[PDB]
Amino acid sequence: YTDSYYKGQTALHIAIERRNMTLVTLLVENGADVQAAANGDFFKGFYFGELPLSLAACTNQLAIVKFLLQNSWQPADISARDSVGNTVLHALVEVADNTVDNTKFVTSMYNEILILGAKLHPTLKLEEITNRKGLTPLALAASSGKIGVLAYILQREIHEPECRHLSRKFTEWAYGPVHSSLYDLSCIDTCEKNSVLEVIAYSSSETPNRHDMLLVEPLNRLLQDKWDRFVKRIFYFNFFVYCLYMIIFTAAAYYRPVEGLPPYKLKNTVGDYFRVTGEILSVSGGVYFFFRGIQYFLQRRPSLKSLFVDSYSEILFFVQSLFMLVSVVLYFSQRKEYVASMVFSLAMGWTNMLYYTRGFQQMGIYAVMIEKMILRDLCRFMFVYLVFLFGFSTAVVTLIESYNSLYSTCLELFKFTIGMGDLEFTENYDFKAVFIILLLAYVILTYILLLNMLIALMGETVNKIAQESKNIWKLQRAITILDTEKSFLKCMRKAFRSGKLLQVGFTPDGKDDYRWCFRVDEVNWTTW
Amino acid sequence: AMGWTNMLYYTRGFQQMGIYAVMIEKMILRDLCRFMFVYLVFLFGFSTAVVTLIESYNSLYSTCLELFKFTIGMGDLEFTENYDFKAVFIILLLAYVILTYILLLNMLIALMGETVNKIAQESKNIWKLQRAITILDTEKSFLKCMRKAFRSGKLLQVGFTPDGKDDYRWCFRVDEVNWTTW
Amino acid sequence: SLAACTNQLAIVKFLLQNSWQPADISARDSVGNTVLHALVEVADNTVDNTKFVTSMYNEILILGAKLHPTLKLEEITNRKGLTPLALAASSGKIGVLAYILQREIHEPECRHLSRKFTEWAYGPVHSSLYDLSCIDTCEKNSVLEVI
Amino acid sequence: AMGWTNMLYYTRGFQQMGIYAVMIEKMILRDLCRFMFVYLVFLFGFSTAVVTLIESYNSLYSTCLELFKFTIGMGDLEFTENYDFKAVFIILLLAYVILTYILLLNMLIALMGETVNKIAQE
Ligand SMILES: NN1C(=O)C(=O)N=NC1=S
Ligand SMILES: NN1C(=O)C(=O)N=NC1=S
Ligand SMILES: NN1C(=O)C(=O)N=NC1=S
Repeated sequence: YTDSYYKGQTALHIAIERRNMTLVTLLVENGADVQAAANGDFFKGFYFGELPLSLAACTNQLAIVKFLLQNSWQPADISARDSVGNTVLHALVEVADNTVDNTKFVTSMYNEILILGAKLHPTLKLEEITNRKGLTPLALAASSGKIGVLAYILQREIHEPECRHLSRKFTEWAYGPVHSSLYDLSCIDTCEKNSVLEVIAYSSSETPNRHDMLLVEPLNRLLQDKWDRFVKRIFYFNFFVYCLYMIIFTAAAYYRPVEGLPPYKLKNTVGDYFRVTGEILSVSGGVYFFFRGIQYFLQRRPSLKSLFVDSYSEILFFVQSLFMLVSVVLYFSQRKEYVASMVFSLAMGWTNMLYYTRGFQQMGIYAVMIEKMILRDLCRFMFVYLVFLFGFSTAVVTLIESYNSLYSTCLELFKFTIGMGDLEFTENYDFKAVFIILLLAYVILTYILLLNMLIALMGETVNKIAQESKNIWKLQRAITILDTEKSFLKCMRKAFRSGKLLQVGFTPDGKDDYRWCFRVDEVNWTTW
Repeated sequence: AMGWTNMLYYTRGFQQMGIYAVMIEKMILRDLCRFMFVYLVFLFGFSTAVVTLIESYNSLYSTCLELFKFTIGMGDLEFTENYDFKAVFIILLLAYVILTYILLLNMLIALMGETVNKIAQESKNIWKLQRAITILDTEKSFLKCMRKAFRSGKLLQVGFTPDGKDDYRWCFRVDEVNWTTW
Repeated sequence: SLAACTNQLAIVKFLLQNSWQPADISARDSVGNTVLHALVEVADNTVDNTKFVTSMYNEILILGAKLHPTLKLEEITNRKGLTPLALAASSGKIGVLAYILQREIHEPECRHLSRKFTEWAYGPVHSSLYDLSCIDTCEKNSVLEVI
Repeated sequence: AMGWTNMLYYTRGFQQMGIYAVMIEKMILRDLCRFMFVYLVFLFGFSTAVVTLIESYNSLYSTCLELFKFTIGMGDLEFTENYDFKAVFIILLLAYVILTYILLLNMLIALMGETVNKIAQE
């Protein structure tokens, strides 16, 4: 019994796996070691925690955990950490897969484990234990997308004495049908190591339900309050600054001189001075955006795949900055091709003006719809339409013989999609029937069918991504809020939440429980 | 040209593009066919009317082309002056435009929207069927002298047949997780 | 077959193992469709009909194994050379196909008629062995080829 | 002209025409407004780009009109020859056409379909 497929597993593990309770006691009373962690590669098969206690807990055998934790024979270490370091709570967070029954099971098992740990060790905060990756169970749930466990923890309410301090949702004055809940923000806004909001907003883009998690009551209200308190003013100021900068860029570029020698001497004139000032401002903004892109690439450390997956705004801004920098280089390199670069950072730049629509609910949802449509439907349609257009342009140009060039024929065929095809644009075909048949078939296939098909696909898509688009907009707002909070450039400390409140003031040690609670009112009209 | 269109046949292997191709097939089969029937009816009727009324554009082919150019949004609306009855020709062109361009094309759009709204899972199933056909064609004809078409190795299902012999079958292994009571 | 397809399982039970005159479960008519082929044909994918045909096929298979443990009844081919699973595939009997491809019987002396066999299932994770006998390549006509 | 538009105000008395007018109001309020915002963004950006690249069409107004003519399906696609960089101007016009005409207009259509599908009783 030395192979890795069933390595480490002992008689106690087999007894726990068989749902047998008397046999487990018979084994334990003999002297069985409950700390013989199973380090087999089969138990990273399925990975339950690599300990008999975690194995019992994750299989819904609460009785076995109850016996092991407080057995009179050999103590069971609730805080035991395996090779990966994931303790019992981390194992429960990992095993859960958001299923309703599994969600209820993990919620109940986590609650019972926490209660028992407090009972044995009232002075120990079990949930604060960190694995080898430095992620707390709440943080681990946030990273892995365990929405059910996240919702339970953020709404963990326990009324029993000696177990209240483990909760986060604490009731307040509730004389009548209106009650205010204090949601604990401990490590939900800033844990100083890694907060829930940071993990959710700065995820790796592969989390199954990164969008939905922010719908959790406390998190959604916290982010909305942050937006409505101070972030709104700063974001609108940034929007205005961007508009001013881009109008400056448009004025400077539009009034560029037509003369040669791209490096133009600064003639003594007020208008020329204004143009030079505008160019300097535009280049400074481009350098700032380039440095912003570099900073975001270095800090967030994208996985080399999230760049094109969930970070388009930063990518577009960085590419516009690259275009500006290449334009400046060509301007100082005696190359008149700088226009070809400059003009690309102008038009594209105005498109990025859609990035400042994240702050407005309707316009942000519109931008999210634009993103999704371009990603899926516009991409598929462009694939198929390019196939058809290249095929029929090649056919026509082979049949045609000034329009014998492939480029001209492709342009003429594309003009049919914008409803401008001549249908008789040439007379060199020499086979009128064949050319006419080709053009007619192309028109019916692409203009009549493919475009209307794109319309229908987009209608069906918007009919099925409404709430998804709203969730993505809220996620974008969360990302912007966190970026402003971490980087603000105004020397302000208004990122703090509702003042510290005396939750209970009677900790298990008798000390005072002070936590950065957040207050949410609500009204209940039934029986109260 | 037709050849490049068949390049859509190699989209069966990609789920999204295969489903798009299946939607294209279904739309062309049903909605594009019905629309072409009705639109050809209308276009032939109104082209015959105009060409009877017109008299270089007195040919049926030229009038049909000019009327079809309205569907691609290029109809002149005054492409001739030989009609000799401006009111009648104008009424004919207006009626054709409202019947076909405004109504029939938007109708094709609405029909296609309703169709895509009701053949999503059907399109996915047809894509999977096409993938199955391609898989079987490759398996039977491979042109590479390979024997990797076999499935998960023979497994001793029980080993105790009613005759007491060994039951060896080419079983295939599928894992799953049950979180209720187990 | 007439009794089996009309949901009169008691009549089949009596006829198959009557003490008076043996009833040939493998009997083939002019078309050659045996009892299982008849059950596959009669079914029309209806929920109640699907349950009826599933139960009747399971009982017929169990009784045939009981009488003739050494005989694979399902392997009998009609005049067209289509097995009951193959016949269901050809005729589009989705319910019967799903039942056969998931026919799981835990009872001893009747396990070898199944196709879905459980494997190591110590906890909440279990792996099923789906039999691919004549599902990928039967050498005569496989389910995938027919579909 | 505006006056004749107010002739829609006397459609309140007819159930079908009144509901049509209400749909017109809601669509103009929400979907037409959002689409105009985004389309003006795109059109101003690409008109500024083209007019910076172009040099009789060097005026901003003429370039904006020529680009807007693509939305009514009348864009020339070769309306000038002063760009001096055919590749860049062609890329700009193509990108604008795909972004606005193909996508944004069809997007407005889809948004309006979804909106009418949800404001019938309203
Ligand atoms: N394009 N072309 C010619 O140039 C010709 O001379 N004869 N046939 C054809 S199709
Ligand atoms: N087309 N046509 C003529 O050519 C004419 O001479 N008088 N009336 C008509 S409509
Ligand atoms: N517009 N323009 C000019 O007028 C010129 O002379 N050289 N390049 C460009 S882009």
